[PDB]
Amino acid sequence: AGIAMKLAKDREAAEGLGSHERAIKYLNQDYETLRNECLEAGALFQDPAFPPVSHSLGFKELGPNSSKTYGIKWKRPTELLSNPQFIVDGATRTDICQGALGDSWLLAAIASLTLNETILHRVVPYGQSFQEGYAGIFHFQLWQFGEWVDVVVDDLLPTKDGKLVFVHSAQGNEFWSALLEKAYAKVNGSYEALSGGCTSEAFEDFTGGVTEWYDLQKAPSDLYQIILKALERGSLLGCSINITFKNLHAYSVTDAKQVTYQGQRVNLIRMRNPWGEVEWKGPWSNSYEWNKVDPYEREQLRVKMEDGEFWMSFRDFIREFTKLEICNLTPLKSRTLRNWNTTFYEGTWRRGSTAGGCRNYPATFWVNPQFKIRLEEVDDSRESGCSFLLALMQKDMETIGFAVYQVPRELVHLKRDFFLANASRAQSEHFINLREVSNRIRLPPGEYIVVPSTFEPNKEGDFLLRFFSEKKAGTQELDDQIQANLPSKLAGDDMEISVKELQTILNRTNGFSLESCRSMVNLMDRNGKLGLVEFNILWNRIRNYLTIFRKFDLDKSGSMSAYEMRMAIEAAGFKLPCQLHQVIVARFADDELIIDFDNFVRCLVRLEILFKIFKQLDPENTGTIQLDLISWLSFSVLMHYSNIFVQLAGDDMEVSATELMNILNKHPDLKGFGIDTCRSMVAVMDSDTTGKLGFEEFKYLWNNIKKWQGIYTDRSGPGAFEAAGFHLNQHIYSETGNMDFDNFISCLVRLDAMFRAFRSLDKNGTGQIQVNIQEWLQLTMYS
Repeated sequence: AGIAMKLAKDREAAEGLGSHERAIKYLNQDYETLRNECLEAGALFQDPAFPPVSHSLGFKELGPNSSKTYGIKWKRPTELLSNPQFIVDGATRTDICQGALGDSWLLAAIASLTLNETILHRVVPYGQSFQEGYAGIFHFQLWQFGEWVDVVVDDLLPTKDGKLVFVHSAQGNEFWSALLEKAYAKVNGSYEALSGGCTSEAFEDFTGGVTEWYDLQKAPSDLYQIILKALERGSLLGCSINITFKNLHAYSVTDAKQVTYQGQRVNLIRMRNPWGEVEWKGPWSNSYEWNKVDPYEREQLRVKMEDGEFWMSFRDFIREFTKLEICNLTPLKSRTLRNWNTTFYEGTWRRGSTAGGCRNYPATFWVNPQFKIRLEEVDDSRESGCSFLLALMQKDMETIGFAVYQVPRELVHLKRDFFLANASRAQSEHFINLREVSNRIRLPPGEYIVVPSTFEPNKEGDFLLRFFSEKKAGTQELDDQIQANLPSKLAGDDMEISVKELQTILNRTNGFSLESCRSMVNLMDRNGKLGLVEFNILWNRIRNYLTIFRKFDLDKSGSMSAYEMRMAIEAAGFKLPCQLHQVIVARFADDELIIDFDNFVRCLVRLEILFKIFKQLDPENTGTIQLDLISWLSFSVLMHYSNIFVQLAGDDMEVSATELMNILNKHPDLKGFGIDTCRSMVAVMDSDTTGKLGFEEFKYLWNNIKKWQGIYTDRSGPGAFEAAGFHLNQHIYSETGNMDFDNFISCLVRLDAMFRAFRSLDKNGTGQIQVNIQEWLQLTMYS
């Protein structure tokens, strides 16, 4: 909880988890184990997570009451098929068929899956039956925002009259698809969840590929050579007509062919209806044809297929409105045609740091992250190649789009200067209000920079940008290296000595505060007391800093836009990656995305103390550093959807330090609580880097305060610690014996936090964790 249950997915992830080879366990349920726990108990499985109740079916228009949805009676296939087939292929046609109270679109992804065998069990694994090893549980595998997930589900099915009122087989009763959708309907939420899907989306979710598209009649004068070049890579191309020729869902192009016919060109293209009927009144129209002058040679080359021949010519434009292609990731891995080189990058946009907006907001456009593309060899005339597809998905979503500029010669992190100064070469055609926006793009050989984002700023988001090219292309993140430069009336209570309370001396306006205080007190040296001789080395530290905040504070405001911290930080000496800039502002910045001299220096001071550690705990400079539990413990001390009940003004989550100091801090029994505190609790239990806390993560924190609350005073203002969870061995530390609720409760929150951090990281109970500057910066900063 925090960045640490977010540092682990990274380490895992970059180690397979998330791959088709290694899916993720949706809801932490497992098919084999479920299956056996059924097997060894006499029970058919019942899906706890996606219960066959009534909400699963939706929420309005199709969940509760809605006659639409009435009288549904959930049943299993084995409960209506003397001997069910889950799947039994080698099939040619497909008898598939929409929902009878289902929406057709999806039909078409599902059907276009059974033409390729290898693709289909990639989403539908072998091993399953309604006989051999039954039990009442099937699993599937789906692409979701770039990670592959193993989804299970139970064979129950939404029904009426004993007939399935969703997707299904028409004569031939098989049921694989009939459960694919269940599972699909499941990882979204409900079956309305999928009302107004989108075919393309489907497809990418049953393959982990990208879907490019064109307006056929509107087509690029290069459509035929894209059609080709995709086909020679096993891409999934299908074609659609949106409301003699075709008076009549799918049809896909499976092939493509240049024949000589009367001493000219002619380009044919070979289509196919997965549901088998040709119906196309002819073999090459009535017109231009098959058997007619057209030498078998340059005509055997045609005939090679079935259930959906058609061999239509490229005025396959006048018949057919669009054409979506799903180009595959290298793994049909088999020296089947050509490859498709690939690379993906997971990214985010946060308020007041990386969420810049587009170019047309030059004040920010430059804080969006960056990603460099390097195009070397050119395509196999538009002059010289070096082409690629660029696709940018967002994990009532936001308008997104992108644009791509060309590197000056730098073979880091382009500042604002760069973009008010150079021109955009390539960009997405429009910005849009929908999942993933992509375009094909052709550019000379060069090093280009690529900048994704939303249209307006301050819209927070996660995205996956992707690159697929016909020829090898280097790709990487474009960001900065963790950089840090330098690798009197003391009113003493006796001699040398000045404890903290320095918040006296270092004071219109507010100043310092015991936490800045204490951190500056800490840089000092490792009692708690400073003195008058090295409160010199310090003084200037401040005034220097002070000479900074002013540079961005013209308007003597106090304040300072988060957006610009990045450059301040760097004035001061530190150069950190966008991720680190994103932690800075989620912890110190305010709700207007401002930062004042206090929250200013602190973070500047902090960072100063953390390098200094990482610089000590590592002599032989090897990049990493060493923490067993016992150090860690210190060093880590210096107008829709009810879902799931809060009180939250119709805004789903959104608890901020602000909201978190408006509730807690609210009677006799001695309950103050403060922004600072509040702030820091929020970090630690946030693992999103948004500055806020979710329903679950507020739930987990709340049940402790509420349990910690009686925790043990003799109706006044004790290791109530072990008493609570934490049994401690050695120490304790910071009037007489105090600790008050404000401290006690907030103490119990960081000890709990950092203890969980520990485990997460040190998953094999090895007993010591270990991390580079980066994962170490993340953790101590953010808190």
